[PDB]
Order: sequence, then C-alpha cells, then structure tokens
Amino acid sequence: LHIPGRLDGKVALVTGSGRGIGAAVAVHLGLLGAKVVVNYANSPTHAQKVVDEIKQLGSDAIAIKADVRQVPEIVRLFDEAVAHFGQLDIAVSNSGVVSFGHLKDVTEEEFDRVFSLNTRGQFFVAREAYKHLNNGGRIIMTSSNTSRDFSVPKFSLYSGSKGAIDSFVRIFSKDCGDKKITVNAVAPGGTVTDMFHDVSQHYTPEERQKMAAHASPLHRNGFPEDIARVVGFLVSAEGEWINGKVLTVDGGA
Amino acid sequence: IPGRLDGKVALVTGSGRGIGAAVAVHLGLLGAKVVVNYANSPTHAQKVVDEIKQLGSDAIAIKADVRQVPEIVRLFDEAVAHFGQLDIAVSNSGVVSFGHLKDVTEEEFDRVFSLNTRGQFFVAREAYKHLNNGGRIIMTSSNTSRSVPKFSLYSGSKGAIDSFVRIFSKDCGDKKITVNAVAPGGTVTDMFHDVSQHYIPNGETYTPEERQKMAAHASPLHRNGFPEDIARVVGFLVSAEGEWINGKVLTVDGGA
Amino acid sequence: IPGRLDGKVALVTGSGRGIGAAVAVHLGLLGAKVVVNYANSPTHAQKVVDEIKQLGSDAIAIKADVRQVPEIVRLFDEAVAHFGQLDIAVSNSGVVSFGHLKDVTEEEFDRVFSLNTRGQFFVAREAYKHLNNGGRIIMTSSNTSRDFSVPKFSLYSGSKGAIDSFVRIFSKDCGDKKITVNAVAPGGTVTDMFHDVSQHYTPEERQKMAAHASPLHRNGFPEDIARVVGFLVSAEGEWINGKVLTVDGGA
Amino acid sequence: HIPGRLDGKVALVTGSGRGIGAAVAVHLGLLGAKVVVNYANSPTHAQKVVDEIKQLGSDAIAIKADVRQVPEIVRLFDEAVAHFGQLDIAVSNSGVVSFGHLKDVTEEEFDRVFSLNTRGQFFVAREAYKHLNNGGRIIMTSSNTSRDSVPKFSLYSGSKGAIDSFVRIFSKDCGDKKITVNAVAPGGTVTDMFHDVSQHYIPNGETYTPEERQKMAAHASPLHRNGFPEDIARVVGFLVSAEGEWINGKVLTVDGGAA
Ligand SMILES: NC(=O)c1ccc[n+]([C@@H]2O[C@H](COP(=O)([O-])OP(=O)(O)OC[C@H]3O[C@@H](n4cnc5c(N)ncnc54)[C@H](OP(=O)(O)O)[C@@H]3O)[C@@H](O)[C@H]2O)c1
Ligand SMILES: NC(=O)c1ccc[n+]([C@@H]2O[C@H](COP(=O)([O-])OP(=O)(O)OC[C@H]3O[C@@H](n4cnc5c(N)ncnc54)[C@H](OP(=O)(O)O)[C@@H]3O)[C@@H](O)[C@H]2O)c1
Ligand SMILES: NC(=O)c1ccc[n+]([C@@H]2O[C@H](COP(=O)([O-])OP(=O)(O)OC[C@H]3O[C@@H](n4cnc5c(N)ncnc54)[C@H](OP(=O)(O)O)[C@@H]3O)[C@@H](O)[C@H]2O)c1
Ligand SMILES: NC(=O)c1ccc[n+]([C@@H]2O[C@H](COP(=O)([O-])OP(=O)(O)OC[C@H]3O[C@@H](n4cnc5c(N)ncnc54)[C@H](OP(=O)(O)O)[C@@H]3O)[C@@H](O)[C@H]2O)c1
Ligand SMILES: O=C(CBr)c1ccc(Br)cc1O
Ligand SMILES: O=C(CBr)c1ccc(Br)cc1O
Ligand SMILES: O=C(CBr)c1ccc(Br)cc1O
Ligand SMILES: O=C(CBr)c1ccc(Br)cc1O
Repeated sequence: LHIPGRLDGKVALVTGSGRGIGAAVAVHLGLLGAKVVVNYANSPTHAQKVVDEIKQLGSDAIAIKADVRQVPEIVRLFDEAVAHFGQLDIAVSNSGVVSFGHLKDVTEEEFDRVFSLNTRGQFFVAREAYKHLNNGGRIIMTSSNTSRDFSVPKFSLYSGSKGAIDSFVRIFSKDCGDKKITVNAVAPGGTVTDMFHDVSQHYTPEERQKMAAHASPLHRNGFPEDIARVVGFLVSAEGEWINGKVLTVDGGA
Repeated sequence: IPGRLDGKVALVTGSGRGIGAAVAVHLGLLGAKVVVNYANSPTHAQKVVDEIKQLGSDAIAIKADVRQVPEIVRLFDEAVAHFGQLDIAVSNSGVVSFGHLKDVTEEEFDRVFSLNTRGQFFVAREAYKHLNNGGRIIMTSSNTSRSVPKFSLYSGSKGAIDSFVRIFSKDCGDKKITVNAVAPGGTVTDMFHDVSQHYIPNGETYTPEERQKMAAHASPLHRNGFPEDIARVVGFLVSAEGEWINGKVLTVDGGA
Repeated sequence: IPGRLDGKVALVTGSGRGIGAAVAVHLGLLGAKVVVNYANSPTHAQKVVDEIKQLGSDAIAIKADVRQVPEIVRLFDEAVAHFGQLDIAVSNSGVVSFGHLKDVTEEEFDRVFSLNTRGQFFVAREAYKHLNNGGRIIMTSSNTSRDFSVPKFSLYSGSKGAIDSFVRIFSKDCGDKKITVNAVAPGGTVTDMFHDVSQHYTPEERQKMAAHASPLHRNGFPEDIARVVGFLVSAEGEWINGKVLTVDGGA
Repeated sequence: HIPGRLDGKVALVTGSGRGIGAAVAVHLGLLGAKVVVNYANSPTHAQKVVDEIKQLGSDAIAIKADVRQVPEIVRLFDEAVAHFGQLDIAVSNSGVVSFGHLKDVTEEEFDRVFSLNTRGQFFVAREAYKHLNNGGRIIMTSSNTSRDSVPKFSLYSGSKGAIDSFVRIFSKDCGDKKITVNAVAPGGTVTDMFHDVSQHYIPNGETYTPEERQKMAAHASPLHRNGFPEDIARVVGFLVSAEGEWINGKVLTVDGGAA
C-alpha cells in the first residue's frame, strides 16, 4: 500500500512557525515524518506547543528564537539547526508582516518594517538555506495572491514586498540547481490567522471571516492546513519537477 | 492517508501511452479505480489496465475518440455504468503541430484544435455533468502558451485551456469541483521526441536520446522530464489535500 | 510626424461598427488609408468610409465573412489590389457568449471559435502574406482571457486566451519580414457587445454602475482602445512586439 | 492632427542624465512638455540634455537629487513645482544592475540595489502623487526578467518585481486624483548598464568589444536589431499623453519581442 510525499530521516526548518500558516507547515512536515526546527521570535509558548504537537505524532522538534530581520540571527539559526539534527533538507521561508495604507500615507519607517522581514529577510533565509542545505533539498518562500492576482488598494507596500518574492524564486531555482535544490513560492490567499483578522478590519473577527467564504467557489475560507498541504507536496521527492514556480492557493477566490 | 484516493473512481483521456498512461498508473497506485481511454492504442491501453490491476486497484479501457462529442458522452455514461460513480476526470489527450503561420492550412488548425482545445472543453463539460460532488477536473496545457518559433498553432490551442480553467472553477464550484490545468514542459514521450527534432537546428541529424540529453542540460536539476514527474503533480491536485489549489495552471518543467 | 500613418494603408476587420469603426476612423485621422471590413452591416461601414473621406484620407468598404477563410483571402487580395500595398492589419471582428460550462453546445463553441479564434488566426496569416516589410498586426483579446474570471464566460474567455498565445509566437514568425504582432485586450469598452454582457434597467444606467469599476471613474469607449492600437501600429510602437496590452483603465 | 503632444504640461524624470532617462526626457521635450532633468552624479550630461531640450523649442532644468535619500526626493519634487509652477508627469527611471549567486549576495550589495531600485522608486511615486496635477501620469521602470529566467540575477530581478506589484495597486490609490500609474519593463536597451550585463552573460565578454556582444544580441531579436533608449522613450511618451489614459495599472514590456 504505497504512501506518497513522505519525508522520513529528513530535517525541515520553518521561520515564524510558532503560530499561523508557518505552524501548520511545521506540523504537516512533522506528520509526513520530517524532524522540524520551529523558529519563532515573540511567541515562545506558542512554539513549544508546535514542538509538543510534532512529538506526539512520532517525530522530533526544537524551537529556536531568531529575528529573521537580522541576517546574523539567520546565520546562527541555520548554523544552530544543523548543529542539532546533523543536516537540513528543507527550509521554508514563512515569516512575514502585513501593512495597510494609501501610497500618500506610507512612511520610511513603515516601508522598512515591512521590507526588512518579508523581502530582505526571506532573501537571506534563502541564502543560508542554500549554504547549509544538503543536495536534493528544498527552499520554499511565501508570497501573496495580492502580489499580482488580487489588486487590493492601500495594499501596495505589502504586495510589492511579495512581488519581489515572485521574481526571486524563478532565478533562485537557476542558482540553486548546482546543489540540485528546488526553489518554489506559495502565495496564500486569505488564510484564517491573526494576520487575516487584522486585514479584514479594512465588527467581529468571524462575522468579517463569514464574508470571505462567500467568495471561494468552494464556499469556505482557506485555513493554514490548506497551504501546509501544498508545501508538503513541493518539499517531497515526488514534486521535484515543480521548480521556479509561484503556486497560488486561494480556492478560486 | 494523505494523497491517497481509496474508494475514488477516475477517468483519464489518452492514457494508453505517454503522460496519459503514467497518470492512470499513479492514480491506481494511490487507490483510485481508473477508466483508461485510448483512440488508436488498445494494446498499450490494455497493458496500462493490467499494470493497474497487478498493483491492486481496478481499471477498464473504453475506446473513445474525444474529437467526437457523442463519443465523449458515451465515454462518460459508460464510465459511470461500470464503476457506479465518477470522482476524477483528467483531460490529457493532445497532438503537437509545427509550422510558420504562413504555412498553416485550415486542415492543420481543425486537426489541432478539435482535440487539444475543443475536445478538452467537452471532456470538462461531461465531467461536470457526470462527477460526484467534491470531485476533481484536470486539463493539459503547455509551458509555451505564455516562445519557440513555428509553434503558434499548438501554443494557442493550450492558451485557450489556461483561460477555460479559471472560469470553469467558478462554474464548477456549485458541486464543489476544483478545475486546474497542468502545463507540462519537456516530458519524455513520442511528442517530446517529434518536437526535439524540429526546434533543434540539427534534429533529424541527431538521435532522439542525443537530443533528450542536450535538453537535460537546460533544467537546472540537469535531467529530463518523465511522465511520472507530471503524474505526481496531478495526483496531489486530485487528492483531497490538493483542494485549495483551484482555478490555477501549474507549470511542471524543472526550471527549464 | 508624431505617430502619423501618412503613406500607409491599414485594414480593420469588423470596422463598420464597434471599437473597429473607431480604430478605422483613428488610423484615418493619423493619415492612413483604411480598408473597412463588414459582413452584416454595410450601412454602418459606409458611414465609417465617409467619415474617413471626411477628414481627408481615402477608404473603401469590403464584405468578407472572417469565418470563411476563402473570403479572408479575397478581402486581402482586393485591399492590396485597390491601394497597391497593406502596411497595417487589425483583427477586430469577434462575438460574445454566456453560459455555465454544463449548458455550452458544440454549435455555440463553433459559432464563437470559428470567428474569435480561428478567423483571427487566418486574418493574421493572410496579413503576414500580403503585408509590406516593417508592417503591423493587431489581434483583439479581452481582460478575461486571464486577468479577470466572471461566471458563465468560459467559452468567450478561452476564445481570447488562444489569441494571447498566438501573438507571442506570431511576433517571431513575422519578424522574418520585420512585422510586429501585438494584441490589445479591451475590458468593458462601451459598444453593442458591452450592452449584451452589461445585461447579464436601461443601457445608460447599466453603464453608470459600470463607471465605479475604474479608479478613473468612467467607462471605456472605442477611442480609448483606438488610440493604443494607433500607437502599437505607428513606427514609434515598433519596440512593443509579441505583447498583450490590457486597456481597461484599472478595472 | 498632431497626436500625443504634451503642450503646456510639466514632466520630471529621475536619472535623465544618461541612458534611457535622457531619451525619455528629450522625447517629452520633443512632444512639447517642459522637463525637470534629475541626476545624482552626472551633472554635465544632465545639463547637455536640458540644452538639447531647450534647442527643440521647450524648457528644461537639471536638479541634483540622490533618490536613495527620501528627503532629497521631497526636495526634488518641491523644487520642480517651485520652478515651473506645477507637474503633470512623473517618470521614476533611476536604477542599478547587480550580478551574483544568491550565496555570494551580501547585506551591503542587497541594500545598494533595493534602496534605489525599489524603495527609491516607491517614494518617487509617493511624492509625485502629492505634487502632481489631477489627470497626471506616474511611470516606474521595471525589467523583462522580473517574471518574463537569467542566472545570478536574483537581486536585480527581485528589486523590479516589487515595482510590478506596486503599479497594479498604485493605479487604484492614485485614482482619487485621476492619475494613471504604469510601469515600462525594458529589455536590453543599449546603455552602459546593458554593456555591463553583456559582459557577464556572454561566453567570454571581456574578450569581446561592447559592440561585438551588441551585434550578438541583435541576432536574437525578431527585428534583428538592438533596442535603444528612444524605443522605450517612445512608449513612455504614449503612456503620459492624454491619449494613453486607458492603459492604467499595467506593466508594459518593450523588448523587440525577445531577450
Ligand atoms: N491570509 C494570510 O494569512 C496570508 C495571505 C497571504 C500571505 N500570507 C503570508 O503568510 C505568511 C504567514 O502569515 P500568517 O497568516 O501565518 O501570519 P501571522 O499569523 O501574523 O503570523 C506571523 C508569524 O510570523 C512570525 N514572525 C513575525 N516576525 C518575525 C521575525 N522578525 N522573525 C521571525 N518570525 C517572525 C511570527 O512569530 P512570532 O509570533 O514568534 O513573532 C508568526 O509566526 C506571511 O508571509 C503572510 O504575508 C498570509
Ligand atoms: N510531452 C510533452 O512534452 C508535453 C508538453 C506539453 C504538453 N503536453 C501535453 O500532454 C499531453 C500528453 O502528450 P504526451 O506527451 O503524452 O504525448 P503522446 O505520447 O503523444 O500521447 C498522445 C496521447 O493522446 C491520445 N490521443 C490522441 N488522439 C486522440 C483522440 N482522438 N482521442 C483520444 N485520445 C487521443 C493518444 O491516444 P492514442 O494515440 O492511443 O489514441 C495518446 O494516448 C497532451 O495534452 C500534450 O499536449 C505534453
Ligand atoms: N466591447 C467590449 O467591451 C469588448 C471587450 C473585450 C473585447 N472586445 C472585443 O472587441 C472586438 C470588437 O468588439 P465590439 O465590442 O466592437 O463588438 P460589436 O459591437 O459586437 O461589433 C462587432 C463587429 O464585429 C463584426 N463582425 C461580427 N461577425 C463578423 C464576421 N463573421 N465577419 C466580419 N465581421 C464580423 C461586426 O460587423 P457586422 O456587423 O458587419 O457583422 C462588427 O463590426 C471584438 O473582437 C470583441 O471580442 C470587446
Ligand atoms: N538598459 C537596459 O538594458 C535596461 C534593461 C532593463 C531595465 N533597465 C532599467 O531601466 C532604467 C534605465 O537604465 P539605464 O540603462 O538607463 O542605466 P544607466 O545608463 O546606468 O543609467 C543610470 C541612471 O540611473 C541614475 N541614477 C543612479 N543612481 C542614482 C541616484 N541615486 N539618483 C538618481 N539617479 C540615479 C543615473 O544618474 P547618475 O548619472 O546621476 O547616476 C542614470 O541617470 C533602470 O531602471 C534599469 O534598471 C535597463
Ligand atoms: O492576503 C490577504 C491577507 Br495578508 C487577504 C485577505 C483577505 C482577502 Br478577501 C484576500 C487576501 O489575499
Ligand atoms: O510542447 C512541448 C512538447 Br509537445 C515542449 C517541449 C519542451 C519544452 Br522546454 C516546452 C514544451 O512546451
Ligand atoms: O468582456 C467584456 C465585454 Br465582451 C467585459 C465587460 C466589462 C468588463 Br469590466 C470587462 C470585460 O471583459
Ligand atoms: O535589465 C537587464 C539588465 Br539591466 C536586461 C538586459 C538584457 C535583457 Br535581454 C534583459 C534584461 O532585463
């Protein structure tokens, strides 16, 4: 009885996996039988619950605090991961922040807060992933359906921050080929997390939420484990021949 | 189990050979009962069926030429008759064409579009009609839609598919059926081989395998695409785990 | 002179009424001689021809069903016969179709594709064969090919997605006579077709709600699509080649 | 008829000292616009462009500003309105090219590219919106490699994909002033930047003359020729005209039909 997309005796790291989409990727890869490094930066207990979750279903994990806005903290994060589990097969760039505002009101402090994590951060996560990763490995980065599909106004700073991700992946896949490493991006849609709720107020968390379901031909919201399942396939052996691509997981939204 | 289709029934057009075949075998290995459609290759159709039984699923092989819209309806009513239900339809059948616009006859257009564009349209259609709720539709395109020369006619036949799927996914939502396309690129079959001989300044001079190996250099993974490479993306897409991929075109080429 | 077409001859399919009449009047305005192609509406076409005569450019009406290839061949033979040259060729003629995928018929698909897709391909081919060196080919798509996905618009959208793939490759084939190929992909240009899809109240009221879609707060008119077409097929538009230009004003 | 002329309009182009920007700025002048020739390090060529524009019956002025420093950007737009009294058109053109494998790419090298190409352009568009007449025009410059694959080109190509995403949303925001925002995505326009990129992506570039590698890239165009600054400037011309209005929020690629 053939079991697909498994990751047994493979190590995976997932920036900002304490809560939200990243935490499901952390678990899924754990379920499909990867050992998992669960990076957080502000949510220490949240991360220890994800380490706990992955252990209960028969694989190992350690949480590692790191601000991935800080390239040396990223060097240490990858340096520490390989120190612990011995190697690293999978690196998922998940960590991100949202911003809202009309072009006229967007400040220098605000451009940077956003770009420092979502774009520079993810790029430098990807850098140390290539240096630290084994041959046949997997980088995965997170964009947004807004990058180019969705056209939310007063969403320019955020969308641009992920538009750069869209352009990194097709080229990274050329560069990363000489360690036989595939690079792909996932562009989630409206995944239900603390972030989705902060961007719906633009009332109740769930009342707002109940509108977005009436917009997917599948009449439900996207949830973190809907994106996780697409990253699990992509970091599997099976899905090696998807390379340099931005997958969009929105449900037809 | 994740990625498995235990209890599910599928149908794959042009699954006697090439990507078609590898799709059918993969769906089987995942737990699906596979309908295997051919139009000219019953021997390989019957081999595909037999390989699907051996690994311990079930299959039949119903002859049907998907240019003929009544042969498509029959293909599907017979699909539902033999296994009882249909969950999954994979529109895969296709022909390549080559030529400069200046030398493209009517006959050559009608040949290419009747199967690649129109045929696939009325597979998607008779899929929606015949499918259980929560089911799955896949159509096959090419990475060359959105630029090798003398490749207009075929290229545009698949650009139409890239357009259809986004809308279909709107239409098809009311039975919660997801519709996506795969845009394969450089996959080792008689179609890839008959192509490599045209878009390589030597072509007939070199050997299919010598050409095949030239193209291996193109991928940053430094290898060739094989039907099992594509089969696996479809399988995920038609798993319940692939649900939240909907209305999209996945190019599977290896960075090419 | 800026993007003027003084000394050129153009041909526009379905230029009797619609964006085409406007592309025809526009290429006229910029000093081109214009073949005006109709199939069903000679009285409209005659209005266009006069309006191009009336701002001091020559023009003719030629009946041709761009679904019948033989008639495409005659139209291009006769156009070169009259003006002795053809520099620009605009594939405009198209039809609209609504329906859930479950309802679409072989007949409906073939009514659409015959003209929207297959017709445009063969206008394009015949353009290549008759066109002077350094000439121009425009094909007509929709912002729905890809950009937007409306329910029950699958057939039409497909018809124009085919076009998007054609122009990229066409631009390479046609470059062996230094001819550039592009599509403009309109997006709600007020016309007789808009009023159909608009319907799916009065026309003018179904437009006032349409206005709110553009961040420029206004709908689209043939001139909006025509100015772009005039640029692409000018000398100065040469370096735009093998492209789709979605003219929607935001939408 | 005299079509897309910009008579009585005022325009600003960043880095209109050399390359594309200059041809952009000479084009707007030729089309009747009064032009503000921004530059950071090339004051003489900037001045030659102002004189070349004054020569064809319009007016121009060179302002110095480094569009890496956001306060120099505000100073640039404040000064430009001060001199000519208004501004209709804003062309974010300034940019740099970088080559390197992800691994070799550094913090310093990364900030160097993003601070001008991405951050710079964003804030040129912020201040343009704040200074521009209603009915005006924002253009940003992108690249045909942002999404249209070239090795050791991630950092450059990245910097520009951010622009593509920016112009689609800028179109909406800028709509409350009936302002069209659009990007041009140039290909390999012959410039000192093209020659620096023809040196790296050619079998043995330094063993070749810039013209040699040029002729080589020409054989790759369906138009058997190299694109030139005037080829992009002609397209910018259309976009910023009354007539180009219904192209809003899109990214146009001017490449001659290939790389
Ligand atoms: N609807 C959506 O959610 C949606 C849609 C499109 C794209 N995305 C993208 O999906 C990704 C994740 O979204 P989400 O919904 O999961 O977000 P979220 O719930 O707000 O969670 C944020 C995650 O980011 C981590 N993080 C933030 N700043 C960090 C830093 N400097 N260093 C390390 N980690 C940091 C957080 O960990 P700590 O709490 O430990 O800081 C947390 O795990 C983001 O890139 C987002 O843009 C999401
Ligand atoms: N290989 C590639 O590189 C590549 C790249 C892009 C896209 N594709 C697409 O992938 C699909 C598979 O092609 P392939 O590579 O597998 O090539 P292939 O080996 O040529 O396969 C052709 C398949 O098409 C079926 N077919 C042909 N005419 C048919 C008809 N009237 N009715 C039903 N089925 C018919 C054939 O069945 P019989 O011959 O048995 O009748 C055969 O199984 C096609 O959609 C193709 O356009 C392939
Ligand atoms: N209008 C829009 O909002 C919109 C949006 C996206 C795309 N488009 C595209 O824009 C183009 C023009 O559409 P429109 O809005 O101007 O449409 P329209 O008002 O319906 O005009 C149709 C034009 O097509 C011609 N035509 C139809 N069938 C023909 C045939 N067999 N042979 C020759 N000519 C034929 C008509 O001429 P006869 O009357 O002589 O038959 C008429 O000139 C079309 O290709 C359409 O698909 C339009
Ligand atoms: N040429 C191509 O092949 C090509 C292809 C695709 C895209 N592009 C893009 O098109 C644009 C034009 O490139 P190009 O070929 O014209 O390049 P170029 O010859 O290098 O010209 C560079 C321009 O950038 C300006 N610049 C540099 N740093 C600046 C700063 N801090 N502030 C203001 N201006 C600054 C320069 O002015 P100073 O003299 O003052 O530095 C000069 O005007 C760039 O955005 C480029 O990325 C070019
Ligand atoms: O991207 C996000 C959250 Br960061 C998003 C939110 C709401 C909707 Br409706 C669509 C979206 O793409
Ligand atoms: O279409 C085919 C073979 Br039918 C194809 C082959 C190789 C590449 Br790279 C792209 C393609 O689209
Ligand atoms: O398709 C049509 C008319 Br055929 C259309 C109408 C309105 C808008 Br907004 C976009 C469109 O594409
Ligand atoms: O942008 C650059 C380097 Br500035 C470029 C050069 C040549 C070609 Br072909 C495409 C490009 O995008």
